[PDB]
Amino acid sequence: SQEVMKNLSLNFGKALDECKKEMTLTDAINEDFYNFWKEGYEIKNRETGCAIMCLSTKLNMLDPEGNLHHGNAMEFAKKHGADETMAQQLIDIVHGCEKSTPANDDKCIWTLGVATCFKAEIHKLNWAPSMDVAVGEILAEV
Repeated sequence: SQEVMKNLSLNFGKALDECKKEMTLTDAINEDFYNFWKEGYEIKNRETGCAIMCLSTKLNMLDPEGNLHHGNAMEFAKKHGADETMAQQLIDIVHGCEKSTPANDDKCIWTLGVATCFKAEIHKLNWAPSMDVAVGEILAEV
């Protein structure tokens, strides 16, 4: 897919600003979501996983424990007509990252390992080459 995955961001970072209201977050997570890039750098920012998990909560992407929900996540991918295999990989990547990612005292940090491992898998999968503008907007790049 690749495009469908960017494109499906109808509300995906629209609602960042609601979570940024609700949790009084700062506005640099707007960079953190905007194409992870790098090769293997877990960004130092931590409030990002809080915003991520807030979105995943509102989007019913997770079970009420915090494991991801395969079919509920799949329904988000089906919206534009993703690839069946890409949609299933982006689920299995969770099942892989969580298998490595131990535990943490803070569910934002718990998420962030998995959250970064997701963008890592997409990178080594050769599904994020040089396209840029994946989640975000262009509002005087400076």
